[PDB]
Amino acid sequence: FMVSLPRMVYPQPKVLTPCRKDVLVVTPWLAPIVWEGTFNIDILNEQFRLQNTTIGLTVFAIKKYVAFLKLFLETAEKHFMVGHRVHYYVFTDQPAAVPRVTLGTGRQLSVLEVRAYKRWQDVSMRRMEMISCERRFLSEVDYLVCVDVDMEFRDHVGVEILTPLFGTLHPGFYGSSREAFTYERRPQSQAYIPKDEGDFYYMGAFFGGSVQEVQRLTRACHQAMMVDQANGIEAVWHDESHLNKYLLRHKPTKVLSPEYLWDQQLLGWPAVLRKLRFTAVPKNHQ
Ligand SMILES: O=c1ccn([C@@H]2O[C@H](COP(=O)(O)OP(=O)(O)O)[C@@H](O)[C@H]2O)c(=O)[nH]1
Ligand SMILES: OC[C@H]1O[C@@H](O)[C@H](O)[C@@H](O)[C@H]1O
Ligand SMILES: [Mn+2]
Repeated sequence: FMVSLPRMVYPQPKVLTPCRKDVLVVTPWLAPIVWEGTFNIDILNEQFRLQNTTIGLTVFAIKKYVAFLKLFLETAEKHFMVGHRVHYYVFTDQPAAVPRVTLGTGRQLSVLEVRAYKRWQDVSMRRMEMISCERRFLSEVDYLVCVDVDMEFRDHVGVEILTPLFGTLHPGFYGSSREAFTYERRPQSQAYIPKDEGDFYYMGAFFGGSVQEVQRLTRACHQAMMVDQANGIEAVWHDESHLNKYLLRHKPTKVLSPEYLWDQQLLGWPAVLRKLRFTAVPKNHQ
């Protein structure tokens, strides 16, 4: 049950004036595409605080990537769901290497030890299995957000992203035609998408939704990756190829713009991005 919003004073939306004329702000299945200037964060904050919303954030920091946790977490504290209840879940093979970061009130961090895999690809790929922790998340949070660690928050990332299921536009492909997307193109893979299908190319580094929908998504991608393994095939972009196949067949209820996943070193700061909110930290491949 949702109680009434209080009286609020804010600018009137006018239907004969668009917030943004330069970009697509709604998908053809009527999911908002979240750009700056499309949302009044004061109204959204009210709606979500009146539900005492709790957001979980998953992050894997395996092997060398524990080095990225300090900046990731400290900048999350400045910009990620400030004012709301947050539970970080840090999955790592080195619990002792997790930095001691000071958290704002209403925020908590759990360290979950997991195995390390040798291959970069398996570390990245086995996140879906590890995420799909099912019973704990259902008891502890309302939404789950699943991100890469080799990142920093530079600006607001808040409850405008929350919805039953979201993906984020990959910053290399938002202006591309579908045939240029790097979907898995071999029909022998479960992640296969033909050249005439596809709405968007979503990046594997930022997706989320309600616990139920995120558990559906990660269970389906883990099952599909097991089928591929049994068939001796590995999708071209690993878990990201399977996330794309899932989101083509189960449309997300919001899509985040590339404000939410950017690389300023490789792509600069185009005018179409009013804010750069969550960005890659430089790293050697290797
Ligand atoms: O040795 C590794 C390799 C990958 N990852 C995790 O897998 C994610 C995706 O890998 P990566 O960031 O290397 O992929 P990229 O963004 O460079 O394509 C990383 O952010 C980490 O969360 C990790 O923890 N240790
Ligand atoms: O083509 C898709 C690829 O694009 C790269 O820019 C990115 O580093 C990879 O992780 C993958 O998303
Ligand atoms: Mn990454």
